[PDB]
Amino acid sequence: NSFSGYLKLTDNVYIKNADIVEEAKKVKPTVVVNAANVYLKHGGGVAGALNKATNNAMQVESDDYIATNGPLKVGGSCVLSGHNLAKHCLHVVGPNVNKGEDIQLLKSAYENFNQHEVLLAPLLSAGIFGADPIHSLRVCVDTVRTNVYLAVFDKNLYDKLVSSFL
Repeated sequence: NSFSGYLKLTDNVYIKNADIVEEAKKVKPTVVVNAANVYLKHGGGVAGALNKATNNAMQVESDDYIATNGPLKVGGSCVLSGHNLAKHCLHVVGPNVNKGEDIQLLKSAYENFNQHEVLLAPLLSAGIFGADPIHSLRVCVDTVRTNVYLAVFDKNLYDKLVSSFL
């Protein structure tokens, strides 16, 4: 495929220091993963960046989804359009540690990835969701069996994830 410049961590997990928006625009993957919240309000972090790249179409679609179906559950997901970034967007809700949500639900969140053969994704529950990114990467590797291409924006965090990997 057209994923380029990734470091192989395991048989099926790959990582790159890259902006996931820029990577999606270049590769046009079948699935890009959004780091969503249960209301699909794409205000900040990865979600805010992906939605802005779609010129707010992701938010309009999401609002219709919530009006029809109600909120997601922490650990859950839904598949919506990828707009100009991808065929599909898999919106996955990891726990937000700043809200007291149970970190054990991060494993449930990553299990959603197993329904898709290839994904471009961020580290779930990192950044503004408050979890330790080294832990998130460990759960990813121990849970996901399909092909995942992880994009980590912060170069200092990228170097720490690679250098500390077991």
